[PDB]
Amino acid sequence: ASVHGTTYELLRRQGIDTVFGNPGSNELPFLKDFPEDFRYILALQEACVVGIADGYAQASRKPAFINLHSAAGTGNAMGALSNAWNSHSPLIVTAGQQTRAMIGVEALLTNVDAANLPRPLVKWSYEPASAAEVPHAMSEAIHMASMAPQGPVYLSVPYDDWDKDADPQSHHLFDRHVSSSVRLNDQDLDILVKALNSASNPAIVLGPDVDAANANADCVMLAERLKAPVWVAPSAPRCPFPTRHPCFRGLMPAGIAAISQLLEGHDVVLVIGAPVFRYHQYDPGQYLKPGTRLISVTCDPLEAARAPMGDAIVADIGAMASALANLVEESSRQLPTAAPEPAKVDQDAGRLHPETVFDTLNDMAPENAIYLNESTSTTAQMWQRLNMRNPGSYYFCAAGGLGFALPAAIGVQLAEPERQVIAVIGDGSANYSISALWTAAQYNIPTIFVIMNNGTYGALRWFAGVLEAENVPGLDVPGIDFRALAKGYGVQALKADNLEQLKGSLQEALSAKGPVLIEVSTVSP
Amino acid sequence: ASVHGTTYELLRRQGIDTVFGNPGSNELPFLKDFPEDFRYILALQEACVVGIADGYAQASRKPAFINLHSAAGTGNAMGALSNAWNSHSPLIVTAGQQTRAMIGVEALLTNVDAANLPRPLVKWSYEPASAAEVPHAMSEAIHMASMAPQGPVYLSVPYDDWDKDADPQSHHLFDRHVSSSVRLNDQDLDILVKALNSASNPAIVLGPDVDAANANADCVMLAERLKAPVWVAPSAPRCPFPTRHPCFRGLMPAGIAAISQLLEGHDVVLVIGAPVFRYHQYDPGQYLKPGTRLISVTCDPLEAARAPMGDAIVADIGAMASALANLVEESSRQLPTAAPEPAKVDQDAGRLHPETVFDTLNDMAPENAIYLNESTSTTAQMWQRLNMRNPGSYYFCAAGGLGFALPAAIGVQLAEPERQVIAVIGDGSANYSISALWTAAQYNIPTIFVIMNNGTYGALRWFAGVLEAENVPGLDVPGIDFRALAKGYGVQALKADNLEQLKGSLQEALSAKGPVLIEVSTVSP
Amino acid sequence: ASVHGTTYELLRRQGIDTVFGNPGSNELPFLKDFPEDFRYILALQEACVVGIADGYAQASRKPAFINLHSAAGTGNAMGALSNAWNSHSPLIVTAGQQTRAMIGVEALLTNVDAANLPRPLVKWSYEPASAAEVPHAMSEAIHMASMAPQGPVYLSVPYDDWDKDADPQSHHLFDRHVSSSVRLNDQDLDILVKALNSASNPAIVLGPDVDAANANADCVMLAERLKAPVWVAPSAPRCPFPTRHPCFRGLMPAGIAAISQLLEGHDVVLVIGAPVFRYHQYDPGQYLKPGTRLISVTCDPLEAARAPMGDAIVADIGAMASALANLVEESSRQLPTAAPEPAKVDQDAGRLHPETVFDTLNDMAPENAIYLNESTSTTAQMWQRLNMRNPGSYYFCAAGGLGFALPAAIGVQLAEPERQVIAVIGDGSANYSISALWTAAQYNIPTIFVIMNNGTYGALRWFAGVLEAENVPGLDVPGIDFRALAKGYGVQALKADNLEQLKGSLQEALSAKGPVLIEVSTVSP
Ligand SMILES: Cc1ncc(C[n+]2csc(CCOP(=O)(O)OP(=O)(O)O)c2C)c(N)n1
Ligand SMILES: Cc1ncc(C[n+]2csc(CCOP(=O)(O)OP(=O)(O)O)c2C)c(N)n1
Ligand SMILES: Cc1ncc(C[n+]2csc(CCOP(=O)(O)OP(=O)(O)O)c2C)c(N)n1
Ligand SMILES: [Ca+2]
Ligand SMILES: [Ca+2]
Ligand SMILES: [Ca+2]
Ligand SMILES: [Ca+2]
Ligand SMILES: [Ca+2]
Ligand SMILES: [Ca+2]
Ligand SMILES: [Ca+2]
Ligand SMILES: [Cl-]
Ligand SMILES: [Cl-]
Ligand SMILES: [Cl-]
Ligand code: NA
Ligand code: NA
Ligand code: NA
Repeated sequence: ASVHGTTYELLRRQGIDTVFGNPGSNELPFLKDFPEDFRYILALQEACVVGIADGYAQASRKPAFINLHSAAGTGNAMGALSNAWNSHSPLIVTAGQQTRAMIGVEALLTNVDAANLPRPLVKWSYEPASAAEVPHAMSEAIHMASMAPQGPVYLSVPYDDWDKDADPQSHHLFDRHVSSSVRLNDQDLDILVKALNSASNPAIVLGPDVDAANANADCVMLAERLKAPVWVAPSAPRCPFPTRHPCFRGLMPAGIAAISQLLEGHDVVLVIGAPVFRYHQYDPGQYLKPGTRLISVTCDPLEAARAPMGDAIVADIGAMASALANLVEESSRQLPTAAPEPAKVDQDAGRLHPETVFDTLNDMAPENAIYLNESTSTTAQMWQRLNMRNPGSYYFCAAGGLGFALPAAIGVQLAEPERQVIAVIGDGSANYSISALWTAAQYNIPTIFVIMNNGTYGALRWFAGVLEAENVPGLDVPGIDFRALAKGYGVQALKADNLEQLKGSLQEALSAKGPVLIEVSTVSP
Repeated sequence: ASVHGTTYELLRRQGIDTVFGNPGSNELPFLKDFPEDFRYILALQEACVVGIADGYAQASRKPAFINLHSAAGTGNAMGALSNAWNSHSPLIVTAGQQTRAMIGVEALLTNVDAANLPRPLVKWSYEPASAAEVPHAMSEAIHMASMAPQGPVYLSVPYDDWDKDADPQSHHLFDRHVSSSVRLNDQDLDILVKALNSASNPAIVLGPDVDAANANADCVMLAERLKAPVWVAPSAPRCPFPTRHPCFRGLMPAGIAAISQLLEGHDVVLVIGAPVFRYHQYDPGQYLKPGTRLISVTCDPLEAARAPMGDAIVADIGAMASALANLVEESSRQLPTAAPEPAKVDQDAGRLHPETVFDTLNDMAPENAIYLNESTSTTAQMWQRLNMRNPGSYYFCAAGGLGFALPAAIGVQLAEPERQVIAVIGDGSANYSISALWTAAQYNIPTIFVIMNNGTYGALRWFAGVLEAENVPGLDVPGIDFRALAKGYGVQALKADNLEQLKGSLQEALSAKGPVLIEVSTVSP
Repeated sequence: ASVHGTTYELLRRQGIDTVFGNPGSNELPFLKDFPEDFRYILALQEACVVGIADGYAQASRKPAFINLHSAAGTGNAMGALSNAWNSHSPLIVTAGQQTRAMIGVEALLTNVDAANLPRPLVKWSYEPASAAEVPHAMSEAIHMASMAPQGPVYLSVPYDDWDKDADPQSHHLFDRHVSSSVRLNDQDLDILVKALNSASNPAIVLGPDVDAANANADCVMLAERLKAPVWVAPSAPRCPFPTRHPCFRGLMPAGIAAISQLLEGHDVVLVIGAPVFRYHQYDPGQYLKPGTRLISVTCDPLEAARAPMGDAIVADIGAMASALANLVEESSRQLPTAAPEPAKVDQDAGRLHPETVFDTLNDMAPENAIYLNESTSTTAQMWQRLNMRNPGSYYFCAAGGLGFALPAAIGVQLAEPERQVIAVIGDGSANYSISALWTAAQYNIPTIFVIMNNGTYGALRWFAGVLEAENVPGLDVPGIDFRALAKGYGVQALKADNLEQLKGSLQEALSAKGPVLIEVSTVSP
């Protein structure tokens, strides 16, 4: 067998059937004779290729396979890899290299020092020392991306390798199963359960790896048994809990002092599936107040090591959430009462307040909608105003890197064809990966893109205002016609300058058979 | 003085007055109180920011300064850095880091292991160990980018550093001058000159560092004295010689065997300012034929070390070209005769042959036009059909990384406001950095963008056809309306479906007062 | 031809005829059929292998070739590589890798991520992508080590490559000549010469690259014409000037404030072949005083970029020293007067003062002796008390890394068989690379090793005393019998407990036909 044949067999035997790509000449010997059982999803720039694969992997809860062109294609994807690293996304990134005979002389399209290029944003990065090694290297890449803590990996392959003979012992790779589905040993788990049962005022904090594990329902059971309030850890890349459940208390502020103040009076704080903590603004103070102790359950040794406080347990989030949910006592305390609905903000017949937009989306969207957020000045409002009952209902760029939501929303919609995806994206953010719209049009992936157009980088302006920073350049982005950009890439486009038009545009988008972009005129910040 | 004040003084004292950027929160303390004598050029995505800075640096022959946001912004620029590395572009890339107090915990927007992120595509990469060190680190970055062989460098700065007190000894940095303007010692230069004077049939090969050095006119004198034919080294990022001078022989094919065959019968081949050689296709054979020896003059030790044949001298291209041009004898051989004009290809009243497009551009464009090429299947035609008399008249992505020409054409036009820039870009290539159009519109930088629309990745299809590679996915890019994309970003747009319309569109574009995009319907390959 | 045959031919054609090594199984296919015209120098640990090669390369002024075993052997050499980096030593370090078929599975003796292992202490680090590429990679390694600024490089080779067929085009590598023998262009050199001619009170500072270039005699002519005092730059790895010439002023103190004070009143300070500056102690103050400006000539862009003050020129030290020495005017100022001889320190009939040891070495050693220093608390005394008239007469660990002088002294003695090498090494320093003594015994390389035994890490104790640092552990090294260690490795050994015995021991050592170790009882600090 050829390296090509053997590698596609390994991929299908390991459950991979889709290649997200932007092709090039070093990759043609891989992509030729493309197997009939595989599908190729083209995007026009590599940040888009990786963003689409990333949303697809996060929503499908399985690895996604990517093929890019040498150094320049890999390099165009590195901002996307920064997000994938922080969201633990299992991405197998492959890139074609020059023929082995011309690497030394550095022919055009040589990826120099290739394994170093994507570092430090990958778990594993490698170029094989021979063609026959390629299937083994691919196997090692698949398992490195898929084992906890999941994350992106990188494999560089010289283009002449694909047609060479494969090692006949490569078949032992095809059906390997690798498990990291582990939980704390019985004795120490009994100790943890006793600490939770004994707490007078426990609190629970959940992060993105809960939603990645589909541990959401077990976390609901855990919170109900402990009669405990539940927050989402700051800078949240995913939504790990039903946002109108009585225990839910919302998104934590991303500040040291704000979080210790929030947790004051809670004797035991159980954090599951989050870093401790993804702070953002510098809000110095106590990490925890006297009387509070913290216990973190994380799938990632790096998270356990870097936490500035608390104990930690490194284990699988699905297995730990299920064990805790089923082992803890039912507390005799009263169940927390649900937060009230957010108030309607005053809205005239002109430009839309973001609050109005979220309230209208919540009123009209199906109950199993999936949202993506890249509208950076409106995140708090979004979290308060969208009832997200189900797992897999929210995605936000995990490293704060813009250019994620537009392509990711297409990958999520591909992963979840029966759940309407609605991406809410600022006018600034929309540009970073604008060309991803073309992939939605070409494959008829019916994502709805809601562009919040306020003319400025609003979160940055707000932050400049707080700093009393004067004379900062580059904060305004006037003069972009998003309906024309959508037309440019073949996507139906609508505009909403007021609430009447927003309602009508949403009704039309929701009944459409393809992707739709709605440009919404929102109030200046 | 503050680190902020001291660093802007160092920048202006070292000739830097423009910041190319896409801003973020880690950068606000740098960008605040932005000095009145500086200008900020915003672009909407970081590949565009760096591409614009890169064209500006290459055309101005001086370093360009860039400011990006942490890891995600740096990562979005890494494909652009792959080109900048291969073109020796002097780029000072700065990125903001989290406040020093939250780096350890990996707060959101921490650039982890920051100096490793852009490697291996930078000459130098660093994050200072203290705020007071920032001006010294910036000084070291400026000189590392600017010394031969020039190239991109990277500096990561924690956002809290800018407001701290600067080291009072930082003033010694402000006026430092560093020279790499060197040439081979007299004795060995005399030996080289004697070898050239003695050659029976010399040939000259010139690469991009000739145009970077503005050594073009000296190379003309050298070729006239030696009565030698002149080729441009393969995969050419720049044009180093007047393309209708009698000695000119065109772009070399990027193949080992093709080049040795081309050079057969030439006893001494003098290569100046090029790698030996930037081959592309794998065309195995002899590196040189018997009877040919090669001498390379390069500014880059890495080029001298990796050449598979020939002697080499590592020195400044400007100084060596001037010395050789002035020291060699006038040969009694006959001057080479000019190549004939290329023939007119048959053209009907329908879609345009690329040859027709280049002939029409050559007929109408000013004699001091500057061209950029990212129309990958038409490069040979372009080189044959455009008379480029002057230095600085051609740019092509030096690493083959698409997404260069559209933003670079804006930077070149900014650098050369009295030379009309015309970027010829394929419909595939146009998407990678499409949002750069907005910067042309906003700052009214009057670049003309000619989009060659044939609906496909034509160079890849052609290469697949040569490989007899069947069933390759992802080669077609139908359904893009480039006039709508131009409208989206505020750029006047025209379409040319036939020659009459191409002529009219060019006449209108050439008389326009702002940027213009022309979508040209070209023949399918 | 085989890769083995082709690679040894490339080595001999490039002037390499000696392999310094400690062998292993990954290297056996390289070392088998070892050519009759080559010689192999074994050392018992890899810090010793590299130290011996390093002294040999520095003294011979040509590259040295090293062969080590995989990761563990490379790793044992990395302290030695830290020194080689700072001394610009041209070392070609090769290490054997596992067979290509077992790299992926990480068999025992796989060098994982091999090219990253020696970074950041090498100029170039690589593992070839195929066996046929090995000769080209070796060629690129040879030129990278040998081009200015010279330095160590690293090549990892899978053991199965050596027996494979070589590329038939590899012969073009054999005779390549690469020159970096360059100097500043005429116009700017004329400007520099005029600045020197015009100076009222110039000073000259010389570093190790002067001695590496054998530019010492040209620097003498330059100093005589300018009638200028000459200092050696701080932390000196080599001696660049005759130490009893009338212009000589000694080793500069390694402190910022001390150096600006020393240079006060000098209007132009010309630094040649040194970093600006290799400070050591933290002695904050002005980098230069008002009235002093600095001009650095360096072969190393990194040195020019990082200097905190002055102008710089990046060029070959040999070519620049020769041009300056021959172009400057003879000043009418009076020639500097020679420093007086150092005084005799009072010495009783007991333990030796280091001053007594150096005075006695100076009295008895031949005028063309070569000294090495790794007696860290006595460096100033050594520089004052040894008349070193000739180039290549002094070596000190360029990164301050102990374990250099003992092996390096053996390599220097191998390079200079007619100059008596005398290594003066502290009792602490002697242990780091003690096993190197065996190589001197086995090959009868007649180095003399003078062990200064004061029982303590004296420089560290002194520094602790200055810091008023109490209760520092680990400063004493009692209970080492260096005559027994010398006997252990086959080297004749002598002891000197007083001056009578020191004189007798030196007389015996100087007349010996093999290596000799003298253990000298020196005064406690
Ligand atoms: C790749 C990248 N570049 C720059 C930034 C810095 N940044 C954070 S928020 C923001 C503005 C986003 O503007 P927009 O999408 O319009 O939303 P708004 O803040 O107006 O709600 C920017 C530029 C970033 N996070 N990522
Ligand atoms: C960043 C990047 N991604 C992918 C490629 C691979 N590639 C080389 S040429 C090419 C097609 C360019 O198509 P187009 O601009 O339409 O020009 P044409 O070949 O049709 O003349 C592609 C995708 C590349 N060189 N750079
Ligand atoms: C490899 C290495 N380890 C540790 C040190 C730290 N160090 C510098 S000087 C010194 C002591 C040297 O003692 P010795 O050789 O006896 O000379 P003395 O200071 O007594 O003159 C030490 C341990 C070093 N420079 N290099
Ligand atoms: Ca409602
Ligand atoms: Ca906005
Ligand atoms: Ca990297
Ligand atoms: Ca014409
Ligand atoms: Ca095309
Ligand atoms: Ca004496
Ligand atoms: Ca000692
Ligand atoms: Cl157990
Ligand atoms: Cl000279
Ligand atoms: Cl000159
Ligand atoms: Na190479
Ligand atoms: Na950390
Ligand atoms: Na492996």
